Amino acid sequence: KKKDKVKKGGPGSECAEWAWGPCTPSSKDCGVGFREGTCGAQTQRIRCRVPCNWKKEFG
Repeated sequence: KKKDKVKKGGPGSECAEWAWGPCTPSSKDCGVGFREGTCGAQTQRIRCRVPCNWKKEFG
């Protein structure tokens, strides 16, 4: 019962700038969505809400 839930599971905050890639709906397509990247000698993900832009504009 462990699908590597990368969504939520730990905070970890450091290097405001930090090469922070955009978020990603590890599960649905928005709801929860953590970005992911590197700062200096660390690296990891952090959640971020997502406006369900699966289509970025349905029409």
